Amino acid sequence: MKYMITSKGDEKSDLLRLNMIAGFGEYDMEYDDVEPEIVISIGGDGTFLSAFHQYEERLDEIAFIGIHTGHLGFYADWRPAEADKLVKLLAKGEYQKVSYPLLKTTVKYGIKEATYLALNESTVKSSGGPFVVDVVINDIHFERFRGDGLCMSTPSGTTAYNKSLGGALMHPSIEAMQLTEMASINNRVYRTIGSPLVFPKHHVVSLQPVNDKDFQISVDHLSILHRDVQEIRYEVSAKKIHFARFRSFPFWRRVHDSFIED
Amino acid sequence: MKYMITSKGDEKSDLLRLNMIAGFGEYDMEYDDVEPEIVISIGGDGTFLSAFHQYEERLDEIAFIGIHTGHLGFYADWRPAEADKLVKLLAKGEYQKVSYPLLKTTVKYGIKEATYLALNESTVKSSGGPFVVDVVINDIHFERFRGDGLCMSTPSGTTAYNKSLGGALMHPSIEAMQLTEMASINNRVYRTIGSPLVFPKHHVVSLQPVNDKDFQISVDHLSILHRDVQEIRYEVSAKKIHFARFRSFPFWRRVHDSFIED
Amino acid sequence: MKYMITSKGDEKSDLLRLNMIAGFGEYDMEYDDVEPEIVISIGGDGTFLSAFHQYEERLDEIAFIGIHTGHLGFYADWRPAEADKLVKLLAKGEYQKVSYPLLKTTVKYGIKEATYLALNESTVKSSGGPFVVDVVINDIHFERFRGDGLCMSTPSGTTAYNKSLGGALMHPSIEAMQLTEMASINNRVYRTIGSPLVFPKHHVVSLQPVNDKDFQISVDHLSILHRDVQEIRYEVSAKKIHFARFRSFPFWRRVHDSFIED
Amino acid sequence: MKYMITSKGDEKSDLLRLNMIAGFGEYDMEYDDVEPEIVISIGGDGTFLSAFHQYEERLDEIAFIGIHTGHLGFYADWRPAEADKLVKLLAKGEYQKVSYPLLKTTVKYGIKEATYLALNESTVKSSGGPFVVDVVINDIHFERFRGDGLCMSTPSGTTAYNKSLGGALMHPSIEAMQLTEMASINNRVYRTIGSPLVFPKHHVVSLQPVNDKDFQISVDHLSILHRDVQEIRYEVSAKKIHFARFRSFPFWRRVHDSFIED
Ligand SMILES: C#CCCCN(CC#Cc1nc2c(N)ncnc2n1[C@@H]1O[C@H](CNC(=O)CCCN)[C@@H](O)[C@H]1O)C[C@H]1O[C@@H](n2cnc3c(N)ncnc32)[C@H](O)[C@@H]1O
Ligand SMILES: C#CCCCN(CC#Cc1nc2c(N)ncnc2n1[C@@H]1O[C@H](CNC(=O)CCCN)[C@@H](O)[C@H]1O)C[C@H]1O[C@@H](n2cnc3c(N)ncnc32)[C@H](O)[C@@H]1O
Ligand SMILES: C#CCCCN(CC#Cc1nc2c(N)ncnc2n1[C@@H]1O[C@H](CNC(=O)CCCN)[C@@H](O)[C@H]1O)C[C@H]1O[C@@H](n2cnc3c(N)ncnc32)[C@H](O)[C@@H]1O
Ligand SMILES: C#CCCCN(CC#Cc1nc2c(N)ncnc2n1[C@@H]1O[C@H](CNC(=O)CCCN)[C@@H](O)[C@H]1O)C[C@H]1O[C@@H](n2cnc3c(N)ncnc32)[C@H](O)[C@@H]1O
Repeated sequence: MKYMITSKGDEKSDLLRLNMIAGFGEYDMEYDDVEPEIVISIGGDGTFLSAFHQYEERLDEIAFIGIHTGHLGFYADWRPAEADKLVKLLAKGEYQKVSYPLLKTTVKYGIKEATYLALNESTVKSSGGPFVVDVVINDIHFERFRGDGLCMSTPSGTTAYNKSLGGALMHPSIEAMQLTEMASINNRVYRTIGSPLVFPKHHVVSLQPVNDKDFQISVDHLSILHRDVQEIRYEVSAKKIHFARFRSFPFWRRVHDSFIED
Repeated sequence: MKYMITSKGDEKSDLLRLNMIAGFGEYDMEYDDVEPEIVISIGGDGTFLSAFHQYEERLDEIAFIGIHTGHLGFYADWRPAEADKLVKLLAKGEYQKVSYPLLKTTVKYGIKEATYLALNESTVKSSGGPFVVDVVINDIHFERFRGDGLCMSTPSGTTAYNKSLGGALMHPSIEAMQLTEMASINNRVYRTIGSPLVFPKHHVVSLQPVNDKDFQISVDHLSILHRDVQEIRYEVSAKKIHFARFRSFPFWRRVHDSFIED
Repeated sequence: MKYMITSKGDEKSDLLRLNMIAGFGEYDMEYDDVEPEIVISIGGDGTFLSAFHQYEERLDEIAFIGIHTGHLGFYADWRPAEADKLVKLLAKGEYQKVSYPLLKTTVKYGIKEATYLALNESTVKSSGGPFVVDVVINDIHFERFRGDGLCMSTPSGTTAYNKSLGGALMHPSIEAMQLTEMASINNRVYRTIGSPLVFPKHHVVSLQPVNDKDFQISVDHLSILHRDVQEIRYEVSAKKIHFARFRSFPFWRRVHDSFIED
Repeated sequence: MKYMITSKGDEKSDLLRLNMIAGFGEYDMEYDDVEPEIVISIGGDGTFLSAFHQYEERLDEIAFIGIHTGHLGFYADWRPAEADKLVKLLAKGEYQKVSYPLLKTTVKYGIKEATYLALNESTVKSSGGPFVVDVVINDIHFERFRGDGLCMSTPSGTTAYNKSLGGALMHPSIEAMQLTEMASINNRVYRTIGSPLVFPKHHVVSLQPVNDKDFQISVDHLSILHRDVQEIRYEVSAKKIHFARFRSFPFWRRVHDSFIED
């Protein structure tokens, strides 16, 4: 049906995009980047993340496909050599759709609210000075965190920043989010859990300022300075990202290919 | 209905057990340690684990309750001072039952099979020499693990051995198991994922010997030498342990009380 | 001889400072904050670090003493209740001087040089985007580091930021520096050593930009944005900080009191 | 002068050994495996460790050389293709000798003493049940360790078991030993330092039993069950292993070749 193609913007990806558009012109496929049903991302995971956020208002009407022109991007299913096969299989449809969970971040201020959706993770750090927040889980005070910051990851995000922080890798069929620490301070007077925490759907993790109320909050690639923050709330989103699958590429094989050998 | 009480066996726990039996004698409660419906464990988590394995054939007919006579045992909900309140609330029933997931371990041999159920975890180490196994996830070869051993944990087990190995803490409403490494070797020629792995229901993790076929396999407290092993299979059990709850004691508050402060 | 006293600046520390000056007025002690021989720091480790950097040009003519008015500051040897004993013992001198190693950081630019001395550590992060540096040890290319940043610690600094990053704790009689990673990326294409690295005197660790040349460099509490950086060089300083000791307080007991129990 | 050659024992190493003996027969070199001055090890690091322990009584009269017939063994300096060059350079002598520190382990019993020398590390675990020891540093009680065990490493050993336990890598010019934890238990009631600890020469680390007095103690490859143990003492040895060097192969380049790329 309606489709669009985003490109990393180097010569290789731009030309691949033009060739796929040319191939799509031989089928009942309309190029439409306002209301597409298929969104093809040609580049790396950064490119794929930008495509996700470009259309995060129509996630229920869109199936995503990634082509990796560099190395194996984690959200990519195809090499550039298979683009013609992809054009052909996509045009005839009848594919499988799989869905990964997403993370909802709510930022509340004094004398307002903003919500963000993350495919990989949302992190919080301070605006320069020391980072201290109270961690509140389903309204019970769990810990006072002192350190560099905190990272809340989706399942598919667990192989990204979460992994570098010592977090566990979670299969994306698990509707959950995972909280990892960035360089926590632990001594006689300061104490955190240390371990990563995995939360199910409907659990709410709230960060509440102790002194400083300015924070640098990242959502996937995007990092914003937020001022006069009263609370940051994390929960598994009700929204999901949908992928168009045309063949078996299991998550654990994807992990193996990216970290063990390929 | 029918109940029984296990004791750690020190004077404190034995006397508490006798007093609870005396109190139960004032209600329509029959002591029966062959087919109980309530199993009370008075002691620590070691005592509770022994009670679980004492009745792992009737897990669907039993609700467990733990009283901690030492520190806060993780599976314990009551201090000894509340035993009389527990006797009274139990006798009148109408309580809530909550269920935690369990781990199934299957051990196959050459020229046979044995299955085990774990509330905390199942671990594998070698019989002395080097430990090398191929890790196979849903029939795809994921990695060749070299090191001290491997640990597969239930959700409620994530706060136990799993935590000491760097694993994530998982809420027990998540039907999953978590695989953590014990001192993996990683250099130019040997490579493991490093990170803990969290698997959903119906995923099968199989360990297959490379050279030596003798392994020391632990299931909760119980450790056995297994010889001529062809495979060790891990999967989330279809069976669940049921707890009798009489008041709110959230898992994350339980974690806070055990590791942060109480 | 000549002495001065720095205060954290709260009422408790200011009054303690005034009382010690009054007590010192009964001995042959001159208050001189231009060329002191004893520098007393009343506050926490932040206060002590500021005193160190206030006089880092006269480190060979100064013995430092710390009084902790909050909790046990790691560089502190005295509680406020012993200030009168300290005044008396200091006035009569004949004490022991012990010396801890320091870290030298050299920052080179295009179309210039700046050097800094650290008592705790020096860290490097990027100016916002991705952090990528080549790590060069004694002129051999060791690794290309991708991640959040890097931390180079002194021995006495190993209990500070270094500890939160998984670094080892080193006794300060060892003339060394320790390099720890902040959230390194490790996959099929990107590879770091992972482990902390401990370097002896005369080894030089050089960080060289790969793309972006702007970095945020911290030295103890002080963090500066450096632009147009060609190289960051780390080596154990030839300079040392000298402490006035009046009684045994072993480093490992200091570690025990701060992290295990007191 | 006098030399001997140990072989891994496969065909490749045995034949290389015979060829080197044949080449040595053309110089003033005598084969003597009772009082050699050069000890050549042909195999892996396991082979080299056995050669070290074969002659640990004459460490001051011996310079070691390793040839790796498998991958790059860490104590190996030569590939088999350079054996003829090695024979020639060795025969004419005038080489450089470098020395690495060693670890002394003393095991005391009730109603006796045994000492062991380690090139890599010495570890302690329990005889099956729980492992609990009091850690005493220079006669001050530092911590009560509960967990799987403890590992004390030499500098050159830091790239071996120590690395897999999260320990730091230390340059061998530093006369030190490093203590790392194996799966320590840390909760409200049990507390260890967590971090690796690096000790200088003359510091003594003593492990003292709390309940069970039987331990499995490993020294490099060799693991023995020790019964009725009163104390295990660790200190940097006064003895050193000497290597014959014929060219520059820096330790950090050795680390790079083994863990980053070669
Ligand atoms: C940074 C940056 C600039 C690029 C934008 N990227 C895109 C991505 C991605 C992504 N999602 C996943 C995933 N789902 N599974 C597995 N792998 C994944 N990746 C891969 O990780 C790398 C990300 N970029 C870099 O490391 C920058 C290179 C420095 N020369 C690339 O190789 C991706 O192919 C944003 C993502 O960055 C992640 N990120 C940030 N800081 C770190 C860090 N310290 N360690 C590890 N990841 C980190 C974070 O989660 C964010 O969303
Ligand atoms: C060992 C042993 C002998 C005692 C038998 N225990 C009973 C239990 C338990 C248990 N389940 C949980 C849980 N669900 N949540 C949170 N906490 C939990 N615990 C608590 O952990 C301790 C277990 N025992 C010891 O550490 C022995 C003491 C040494 N002086 C106790 O404090 C328990 O109150 C068996 C369990 O041992 C665990 N275990 C074994 N080795 C380690 C290790 N190295 N680190 C951490 N745990 C370890 C493992 O998972 C096993 O099932
Ligand atoms: C930050 C900050 C503001 C305060 C300035 N401080 C002073 C100090 C110190 C210091 N030197 C040592 C030492 N030698 N031994 C053992 N302990 C030590 N400390 C103690 O660590 C804490 C430092 N400050 C904080 O954590 C801020 C509180 C947040 N509400 C205090 O308790 C000190 O009593 C500067 C030092 O910060 C260290 N620092 C920074 N970020 C982290 C982090 N993520 N984790 C751990 N330490 C960190 C770093 O190395 C720097 O030099
Ligand atoms: C085990 C075993 C049987 C072999 C005997 N080896 C010889 C050696 C060595 C050695 N010294 C160093 C060093 N100095 N620098 C860097 N690398 C080094 N190595 C290398 O590490 C490996 C050791 N063997 C194995 O891993 C067995 C293979 C399993 N299929 C080999 O690749 C060596 O080329 C004894 C040494 O084992 C080390 N060891 C034991 N358990 C672990 C573990 N869990 N993780 C990491 N190392 C471990 C320990 O320190 C001991 O001394």
